[PDB]
Amino acid sequence: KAIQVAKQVFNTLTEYIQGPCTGNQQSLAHSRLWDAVVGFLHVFAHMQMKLSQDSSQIELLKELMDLQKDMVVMLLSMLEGNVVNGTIGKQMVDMLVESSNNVEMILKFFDMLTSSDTFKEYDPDGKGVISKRDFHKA
Repeated sequence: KAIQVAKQVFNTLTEYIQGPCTGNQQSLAHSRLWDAVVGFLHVFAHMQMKLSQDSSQIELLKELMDLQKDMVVMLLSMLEGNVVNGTIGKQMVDMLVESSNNVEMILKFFDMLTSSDTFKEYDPDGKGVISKRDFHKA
């Protein structure tokens, strides 16, 4: 429920600016947007890894990934009218600095496509159902 809530909030805050409304952009820059995005990325880094392990709860992983997707889409729509020496970029970069750990974990989880590449070496007929030990071997 909260995932859908914050998703709708992000969608509104994009459509304020998805047509590049400059006063809206400057208000969002001079705000607590980044103190929210840091905690969002913290929980994404932890729970994406923590939840990917268990196959019992995978729909929540999809929902959280879509939430993170719409958040980075907001961060892109912050940069439609992105000036070269832009302040929006600078504040985004301060945000990107203070939570480098979680960025590293998210990128490293996304080191992954690179899981069917290591599949045909021990496949009997290219089926899809190779052994778990063939998988660890591969």
